[PDB]
Amino acid sequence: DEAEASKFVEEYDRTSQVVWNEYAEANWNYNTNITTETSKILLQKNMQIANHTLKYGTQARKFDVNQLQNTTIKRIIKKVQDLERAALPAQELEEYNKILLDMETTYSVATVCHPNGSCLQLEPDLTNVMATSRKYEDLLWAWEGWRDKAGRAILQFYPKYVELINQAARLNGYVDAGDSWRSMYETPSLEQDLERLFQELQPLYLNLHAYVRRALHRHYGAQHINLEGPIPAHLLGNMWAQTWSNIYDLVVPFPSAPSMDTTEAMLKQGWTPRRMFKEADDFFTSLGLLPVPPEFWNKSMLEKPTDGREVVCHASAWDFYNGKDFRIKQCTTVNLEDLVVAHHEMGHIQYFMQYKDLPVALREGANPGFHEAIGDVLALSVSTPKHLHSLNLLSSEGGSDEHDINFLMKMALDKIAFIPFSYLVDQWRWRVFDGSITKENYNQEWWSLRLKYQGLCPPVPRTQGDFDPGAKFHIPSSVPYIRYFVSFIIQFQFHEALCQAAGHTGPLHKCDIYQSKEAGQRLATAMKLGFSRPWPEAMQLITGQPNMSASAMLSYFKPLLDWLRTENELHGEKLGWPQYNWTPNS
Ligand SMILES: O=C(N[C@@H](Cc1ccccc1)P(=O)(O)C[C@@H](Cc1cc(-c2ccccc2)no1)C(=O)N[C@@H](Cc1ccc(O)cc1)C(=O)O)OCc1ccccc1
Ligand SMILES: *[C@@H]1O[C@H](CO[C@@H]2O[C@@H](C)[C@@H](O)[C@@H](O)[C@@H]2O)[C@@H](O[C@@H]2O[C@H](CO)[C@@H](O)[C@H](O)[C@H]2NC(C)=O)[C@H](O)[C@H]1NC(C)=O
Ligand SMILES: *[C@@H]1O[C@H](CO)[C@@H](O)[C@H](O)[C@H]1NC(C)=O
Ligand SMILES: [Cl-]
Ligand SMILES: [Cl-]
Ligand SMILES: [Zn+2]
Repeated sequence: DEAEASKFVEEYDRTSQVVWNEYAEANWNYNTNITTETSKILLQKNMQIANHTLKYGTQARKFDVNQLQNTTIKRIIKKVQDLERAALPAQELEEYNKILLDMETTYSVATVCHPNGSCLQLEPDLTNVMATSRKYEDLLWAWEGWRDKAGRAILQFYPKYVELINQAARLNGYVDAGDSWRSMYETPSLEQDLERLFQELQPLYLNLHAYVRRALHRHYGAQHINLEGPIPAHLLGNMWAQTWSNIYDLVVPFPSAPSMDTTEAMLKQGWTPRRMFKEADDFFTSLGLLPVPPEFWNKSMLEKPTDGREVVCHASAWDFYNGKDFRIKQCTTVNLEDLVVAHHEMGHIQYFMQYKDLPVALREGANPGFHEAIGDVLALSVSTPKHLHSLNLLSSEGGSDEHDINFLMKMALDKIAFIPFSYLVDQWRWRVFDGSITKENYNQEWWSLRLKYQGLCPPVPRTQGDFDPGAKFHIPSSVPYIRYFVSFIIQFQFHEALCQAAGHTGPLHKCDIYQSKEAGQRLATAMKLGFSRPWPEAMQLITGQPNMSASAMLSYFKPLLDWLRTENELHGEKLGWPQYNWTPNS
């Protein structure tokens, strides 16, 4: 009955706090200090948490969920019935945990070396090469080398990973791991909804793609860019060509309206990783949102250790299920890109702090996209020329329609280009998980989607043994990706809603919500719900309506769409890549 059910969830919450806190501690210790010992302690703590998950999950399944009145209780129990990997038999669970460890370790310690020269790590060395080199061959060296070293090394693990994650999913009542991941949205129409949103961003993406392609043609040469074909994947300023704003210098709409070198500005003005996170902290509190506790400053890892010791650099935000202990682990570089990343990560921290008083079972985003969006929303305001000038990182850019188009381009290179990338990652993984793509076809099907959605081609033909997906963090780390597609759509809906609540008029892209208590209150009420209600309720609290919608993002970028159509038309661009079979000749 009802009494036994609420007693069970009370017990689950107390015991889970302790066990998850211990697990998080050991996971943190490994991530911030990769050694045999920390690896050993982590794999053992995996047994402890799996023990706990099994005890409570087993009990939870004995409840017939739909004989239960209270919906919150009903919700916690159905959630605890999913054992995740702890559903696996002992032998397989051991193997699965080791596979995950080996994949994440392989990715985070991989280096690319010059023969009898220096070896480069992904962060910051290879990231910098991809961002700043303008030499075709040097970009290719980094692009291919990273795949050769990280991607190829992951392949040995992946088929067994897929087998075991699917097995766990079936043991929890799903048909495969991709089914399990999609269920996080509790939205039957999810796939159709995402396809519709993607299609809505097509006019903008194709126009951006055509314009950038033309600019690359100008720089890298006619013999290396097909004006009617896909773009070589190593030329977009980013290892995965997922965000393109590092090639802003190659594509600036009005070079007569230069922008201040923001990296130079931050360096000269003595900016440090600590200052970057303090600025993000200030933006959150300016909205009437929560400051990070003193403990955050004590315990976080805000730059790469110089100890020589090895870490997982890929940025992350950590809840220790204390209601007290929250940490970021980021190998912060002093530049504008990492200032934005800091805001992204501080977004997750804010969410942790807002829902800290809920049962741990409900300590999640309304959906995973909500958790990813919070930090990015504030970052949209931080990124405005007006705000950056206030931080002394840009000079006065206001008024000028030239600076205005330039700013919109700078934003589109990231926000619009990322749409097809974020969409395709889990299109690939869902089909791996459902058995549509086998290990024979992993890489070929990845490039088929790279072509279909982003209109990119690999600069060097792929060969047997390549596994380019393994060269992207989220693949060996088994972190779902569709959350980021959702985030990019909804963060603009949030921006639009918060801006109108803040009383801002005129073009959406001119909005800066700094210090708006009205905007802060909307975000806080939504975040406080955690995972306690269907996500459309949190959507409603922020935006006044319950749907995901591209209209806000389209509205933000409307002036750029008009500019790009006019520009592309006057140059006679053919939108898309009708010569889709094109690959580099040399
Ligand atoms: O810490 C995370 N998640 C991190 C990933 C993760 C998850 C589990 C275990 C380990 C790690 P991230 O997404 O913050 C880590 C962030 C890092 C990051 C990079 C950049 C970036 C933007 C522009 C140019 C260059 C870089 N922006 O954010 C991430 O991966 N982002 C995706 C997607 C992305 C997001 C925002 C964005 O602007 C661009 C891309 C990526 O790097 O591919 O989740 C915390 C949490 C959430 C919900 C519940 C519990 C805990
Ligand atoms: C359904 O139950 C929720 C949860 O109740 C809490 O957790 C249970 C395990 C048990 O320990 C209860 O005594 C707890 O109150 C109720 O939501 C709570 O309601 C109170 C009072 O309004 C509120 O202050 C709390 O914040 C709520 N907690 C959560 C986690 O939402 C809810 O009222 C019940 N619904 C109905 C219709 O009775
Ligand atoms: C790294 O881990 C080892 C155990 O493997 C530990 O003794 C050492 O103190 C750790 N280093 C740091 C800097 O925490
Ligand atoms: Cl790739
Ligand atoms: Cl997700
Ligand atoms: Zn994130």
